[PDB]
Amino acid sequence: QISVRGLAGVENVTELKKNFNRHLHFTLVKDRNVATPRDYYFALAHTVRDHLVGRWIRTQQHYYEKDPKRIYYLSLEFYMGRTLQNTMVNLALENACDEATYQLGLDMEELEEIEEDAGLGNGGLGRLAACFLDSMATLGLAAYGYGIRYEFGIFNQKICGGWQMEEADDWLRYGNPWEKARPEFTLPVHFYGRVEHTSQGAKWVDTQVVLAMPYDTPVPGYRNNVVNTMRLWSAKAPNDFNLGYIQAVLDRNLAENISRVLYPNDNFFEGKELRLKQEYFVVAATLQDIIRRFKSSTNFDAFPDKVAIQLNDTHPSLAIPELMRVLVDLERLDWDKAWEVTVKTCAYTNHTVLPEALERWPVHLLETLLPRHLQIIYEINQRFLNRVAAAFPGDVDRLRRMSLVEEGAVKRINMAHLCIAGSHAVNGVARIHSEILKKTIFKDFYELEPHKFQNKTNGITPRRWLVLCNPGLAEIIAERIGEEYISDLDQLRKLLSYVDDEAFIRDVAKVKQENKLKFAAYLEREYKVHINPNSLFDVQVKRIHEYKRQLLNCLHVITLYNRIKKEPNKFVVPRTVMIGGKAAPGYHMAKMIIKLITAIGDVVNHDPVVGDRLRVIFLENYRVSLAEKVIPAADLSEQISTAGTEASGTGNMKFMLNGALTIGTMDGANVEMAEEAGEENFFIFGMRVEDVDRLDQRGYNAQEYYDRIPELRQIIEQLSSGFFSPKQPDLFKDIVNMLMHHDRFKVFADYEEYVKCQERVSALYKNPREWTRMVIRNIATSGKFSSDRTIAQYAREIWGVEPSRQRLPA
Amino acid sequence: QISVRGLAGVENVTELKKNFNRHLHFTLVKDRNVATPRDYYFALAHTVRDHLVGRWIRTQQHYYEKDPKRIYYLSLEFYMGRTLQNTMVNLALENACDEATYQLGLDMEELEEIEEDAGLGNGGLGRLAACFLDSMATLGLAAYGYGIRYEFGIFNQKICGGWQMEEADDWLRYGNPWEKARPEFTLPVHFYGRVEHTSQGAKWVDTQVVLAMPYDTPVPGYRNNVVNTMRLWSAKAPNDFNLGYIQAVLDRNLAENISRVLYPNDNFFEGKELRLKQEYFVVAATLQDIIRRFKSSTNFDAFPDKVAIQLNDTHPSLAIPELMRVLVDLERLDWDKAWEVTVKTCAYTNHTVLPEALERWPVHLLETLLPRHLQIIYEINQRFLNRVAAAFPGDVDRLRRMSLVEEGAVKRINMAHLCIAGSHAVNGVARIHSEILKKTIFKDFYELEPHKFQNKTNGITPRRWLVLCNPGLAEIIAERIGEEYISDLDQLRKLLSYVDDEAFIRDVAKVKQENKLKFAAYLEREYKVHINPNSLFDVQVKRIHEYKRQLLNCLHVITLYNRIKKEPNKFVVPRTVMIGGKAAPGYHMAKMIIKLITAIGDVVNHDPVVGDRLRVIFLENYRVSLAEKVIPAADLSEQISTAGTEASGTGNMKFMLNGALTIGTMDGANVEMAEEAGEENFFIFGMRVEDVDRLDQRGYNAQEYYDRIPELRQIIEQLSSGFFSPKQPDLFKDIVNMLMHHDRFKVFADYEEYVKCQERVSALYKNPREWTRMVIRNIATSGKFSSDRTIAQYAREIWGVEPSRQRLPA
Ligand SMILES: C#Cc1cn([C@@H]2O[C@H](CO)[C@@H](O)[C@H](O)[C@H]2O)c(=O)[nH]c1=O
Ligand SMILES: C#Cc1cn([C@@H]2O[C@H](CO)[C@@H](O)[C@H](O)[C@H]2O)c(=O)[nH]c1=O
Repeated sequence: QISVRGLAGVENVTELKKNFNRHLHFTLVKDRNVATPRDYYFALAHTVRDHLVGRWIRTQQHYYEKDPKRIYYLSLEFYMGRTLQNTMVNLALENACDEATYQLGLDMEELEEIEEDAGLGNGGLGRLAACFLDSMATLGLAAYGYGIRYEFGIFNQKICGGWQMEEADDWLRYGNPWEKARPEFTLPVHFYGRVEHTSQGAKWVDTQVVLAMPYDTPVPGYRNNVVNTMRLWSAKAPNDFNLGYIQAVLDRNLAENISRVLYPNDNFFEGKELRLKQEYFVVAATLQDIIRRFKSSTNFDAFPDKVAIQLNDTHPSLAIPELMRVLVDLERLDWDKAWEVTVKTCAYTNHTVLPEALERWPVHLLETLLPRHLQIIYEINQRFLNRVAAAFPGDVDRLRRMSLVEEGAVKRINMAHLCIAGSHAVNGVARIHSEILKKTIFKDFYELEPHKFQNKTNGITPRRWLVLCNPGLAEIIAERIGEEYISDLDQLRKLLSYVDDEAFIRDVAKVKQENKLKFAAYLEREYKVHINPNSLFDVQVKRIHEYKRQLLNCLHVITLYNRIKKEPNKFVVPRTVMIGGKAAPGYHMAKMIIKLITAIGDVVNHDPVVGDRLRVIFLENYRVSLAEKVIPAADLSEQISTAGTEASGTGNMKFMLNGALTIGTMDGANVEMAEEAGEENFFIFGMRVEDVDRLDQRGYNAQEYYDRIPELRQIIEQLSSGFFSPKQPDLFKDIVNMLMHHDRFKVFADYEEYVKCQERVSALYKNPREWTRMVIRNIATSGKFSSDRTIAQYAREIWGVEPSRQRLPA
Repeated sequence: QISVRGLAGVENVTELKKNFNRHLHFTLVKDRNVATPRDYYFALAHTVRDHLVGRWIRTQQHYYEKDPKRIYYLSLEFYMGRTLQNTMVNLALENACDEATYQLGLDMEELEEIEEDAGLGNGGLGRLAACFLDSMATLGLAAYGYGIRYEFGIFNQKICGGWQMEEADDWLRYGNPWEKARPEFTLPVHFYGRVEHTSQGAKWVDTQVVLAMPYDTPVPGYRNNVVNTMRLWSAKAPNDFNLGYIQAVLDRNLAENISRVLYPNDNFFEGKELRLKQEYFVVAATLQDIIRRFKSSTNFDAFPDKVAIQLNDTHPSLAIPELMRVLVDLERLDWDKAWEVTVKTCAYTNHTVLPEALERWPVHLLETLLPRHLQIIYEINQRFLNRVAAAFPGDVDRLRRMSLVEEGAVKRINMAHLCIAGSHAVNGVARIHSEILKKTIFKDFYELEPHKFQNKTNGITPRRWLVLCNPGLAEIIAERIGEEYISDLDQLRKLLSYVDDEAFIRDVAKVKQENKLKFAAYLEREYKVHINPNSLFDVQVKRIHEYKRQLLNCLHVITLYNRIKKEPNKFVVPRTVMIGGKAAPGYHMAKMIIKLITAIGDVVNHDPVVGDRLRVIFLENYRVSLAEKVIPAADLSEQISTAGTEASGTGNMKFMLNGALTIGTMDGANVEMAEEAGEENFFIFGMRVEDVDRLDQRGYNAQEYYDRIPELRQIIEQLSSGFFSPKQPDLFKDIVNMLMHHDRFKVFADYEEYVKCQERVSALYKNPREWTRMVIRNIATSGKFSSDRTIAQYAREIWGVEPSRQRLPA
């Protein structure tokens, strides 16, 4: 039907239909009289999976003949979402499958909705690892993602009486057609034990053993016939485990618990033993697999020429002392040579400067769990601090700031300091975030080794985040400029010549309106919720966290409502304010923010005086597949973190690519986006990083703002006196207290500029044609934010390998 | 190659090869350069499985159109062994697969050895359920076996320093190609809670819920295109389970533990809570599935016309009060009508008279776990005892003997009494065992309801237990009489006309010698063990239990050794004495017996004076696939339980069918076997049941035998003084003590007749031609012991349905 969806050849369509019927019979053991839509989903998934396999085997065979340098991306998170449509997109099968299933009397979109998300991540750091895998495959790199196959991913969020409830995300319940278990490549991982010193060096003994069993999932490049591997480890007890006979068998659960469940905190460190086991487990299994693959290519000098390991934040930072352990204890390399190899192999990406998000593990934990790694870490530390001492003689304070060991209450290991010492490259994830690292938290390290520090601004894949979720837009774009932009997103610049083209203006706006109607209807079907699709769709979707300032958005919504109640018969641009995202289970403030949002909707949505001029909707269970629906439907993207706190953001990029305009602070990647599109085509407001620093030197006093802004004082008194909670007038006193006395994120300080910037958005929205022309200028300069650009810079500037756009043979 | 293995058609062979290559590529995602023999096994299994599926769908469709009465066989055990060769046998695919794999350069026998046994049973009661499923399918009955999918089956037994060690049987580790998960038919099962009485009757509330998820395994009939279903339940937590968030997710293991592991006690009751949960779980899930299937055929009068439920011992006896619960509480039938339906639906098979093997559950357990079922059981009891009182007025002792509630220390429920009250038919499993039930433990019930009591002598399937494991013998038989005997085992009688036929005599003995060489070599390959294949293969294989009297066998072995040491230069018929079987983990006496056996082998096998005239081998890890190898190789079958204690035995039947002669007591089915072949063609010795009773009245005094039999006293002094345990002279004092002071099974009493009967066996073995003619007379009268005969009598005499040998269309 639409051209970017590929060819529906007579031969291909006939083949698909017969393979579909074959899997329904032989794989699912069903016939058409008894098959449910779920059976039909599976028959289609197995049919599409069959097309991957030849390419998968051929790709891994090619890497074996050519022996290129291999890239290993280690992450505790891979937030993959659904796989069926993505695989059709990259194989150019979408129109053929659509034709084939329509001929069998099925609606392929209905079947797509049955697939569970693979929710193996929390938010932007896990989704970044997913876009990156897609980009590495599209650029033909010999790349493997390594992680943990969690049996339960991020929880499903239900809202009850306006509060978040969590329920287990049992995503494997019906099976997962995309993974292949590889029980034959199972590997042991050791925990506890003790260290013995021999004349022959150290030996780690009396350990408990857990087995790591791999499951491989294919990752197709965009039409290049490349299929790389995502290898995820599952924990298994050994068979003589303990071996009541009955209790000994039931206790095998203790081992297997390692891979049971994703820790749901995001941008917040919890120093729990089970989380540390998961970190060491992924690292110990992955490095044996790497060294094995390297040996089947004695001489470890060539290791860094044949291997790169990229650490996704500090979560796999144990790779560094584990590599040393293997090289020194097992392979008997001397320390200095082992260290040289390690540093040249590893690189570290940082994704935060929030102090609560930094991993600092108690020494007593590492001592019991990983006694040999703590000894290695002490030694790394001693030699590193001898280099600091030589470079800055007498600077005893620098010695204590830079140490890997933090002195104090409980001694801890600063995992970020360890990564910087044992990596040849450290990067931040947006230009302002990388500059902040050099000037504040890693300033001492930068002074020591300036050449290690780099920037790699984040990106998103344009396959998932345009072609897949917004085919209407990808299509009016390809009509004018062809299809090559899908893997060369810079070509979108050519659209700047269409900014005054009347046909284009109208098509861009027609596509948005269609996305809006489709999403308005999804809301009613799947949630009985009623919206005006003519309203401006004002959307803030991301994890709930105080730094993201969903609370500033709430204050704006209450101001708009109060203004209406004051002058009811005045005209206002109608809005649908949608806010969604999950809160970590013990992050009390974040759960209270969810409750506030729904409590506002309760008042605002049933006030007859408002009518349909204002609606506040909490979008439940926000996750990758929900992103794919709401993002194409949005007009306005809320990116309103306090300057200096959103390291990059990526949701911001998705919205820009999909024809929403952005209201935001000069934070993270928002700075580079404004610079690409021009500041006149973005709605920037609020303190810059400099302004935040100046307010901190003086002292932030929220009372000052409350005293000087009568619209703000009114909202606070409404919150305090029970206006939004009539049956429990003091429900929101923790929120008021925090805003009044300990707001780390200065919500009041940005309030006036934010409300005034929102009036400018409403003014532009009144003029459809100039709103759309500014939209065009955003889409057209979104090219820099493709993850293919990001990954080509990692390849060239960190990994030392060349991307490639050439097809492997079909 | 051999004719009972079917046709190797050019078309069929070409098809198999291409389907094999297809599964290797698309299913296993491998190519020939990297595939291991395990990959090859799986590609062949998937290829054979594909031939089942059309027949499976067609069979279940046929039962839906025809609506026959359905038979439900409820067992906690299905001891299935391997499936690949069995499926080839019943589909007539064996020679074609053999040809196909040979053409691909593979040895199909080597691939067969890779498959794990499905070890979902302990011994004869679980294996009986497996032979029965095969027979129900071959006779075309609409039959479903229902059980539990244990994640760990019976443990793997290793021997270390002569002691049994147990290790977990992780049989699912590589996946199971034969099962299909059916997550869409998942059902809730309730535990704990409390009972509320309403005006509308009773209600069971505040329960914890566990989900039962079914996995279906196909069960092919012998060349009739029938494929029935074995449906096994797996335990799953619900998703809001509890729902630390992390602890709540990890605690889902508590629910799932129900289906984790098979209880490894056999013929011994352990009253553990987890075992009771497993019993109720299988029963509650199965009956909802039955009632569902019955409704999709309001009027429960026709329920017994459309449903039979067969209870395999008392393990699923909760079916009776669960059926009442459903009918009374949920369907609102009145009690009397519900009771009529129940009794007409259920039938109970007993498999023991050992008091330690009878289930008697503590009331306090049922009270907490299943409060409504205990109330139902009290009510059943009260009404049943009102009928006893009316029939035997004033007989207060009869009232207390017959009650379902046993008074005492802890009140218990006698589950056997409940089964008899709520079933229309009770059967024992061999004629002497059924007579014993009527005369001793169920005598009171028989007097009340004589018409309930029946016999159904056990049998074994001739597909697994002749065609599959002994193709050489099935082939020389089919040459003379054709192939029809495979599903009409009575036809073996025709072989009696070949008893003096010289060609036949020689072929029967050639087949045995070949089985013996093949097994001698298996011992060296897989176990470095060295045997004389010219020796008489004297084999005792079965679970270790005092009633089976592996100890009597040991005494005979020590007597033979002592006789050799006394007259070393005398001629003796050389023997290989093989004993194997598993001991339950806390059955201390049984583990000591294993240690004794290996300790005897240690002495006997390295005494140079013995040479290779005597060898004692402990066969490790005895299980269905090991049975299939040793049984065709045996000359002499040891069936030596104390008269009145082996309810039937089935291993005895396997050996008879495979050309071993039997030495045995007049116990269980041995009585009917001797009667079929003629007593002159069996080696019967020892007390009859009558002799055992007479000795019990007088009092058994083992000292008397020790005092009067100098060969027996010598063995005892050897045991006591440390002859078989030099480094720990008192290792065996518990065994001596038991034999001397508390032998429930009278091992000494049968000792003299046993040793003398063994001299007669050795005398016959000296004359190959008359040994073989007596072999022929055994094989030829083994027909009655086919499970098709057993199942045709259940069908006609209990279930009220007619067997059928007709093919469904291909
Ligand atoms: C440490 C750390 C973390 C960083 N990020 C996100 O990582 C994303 C990809 O770099 C950034 O765009 C975003 O600014 C940042 O908050 C997370 O989503 N979770 C974290 O725990
Ligand atoms: C109760 C009970 C049991 C009975 N049988 C066996 O059940 C077999 C099949 O009926 C009999 O042949 C054999 O004599 C008997 O011991 C078992 O193997 N285990 C038991 O727990």
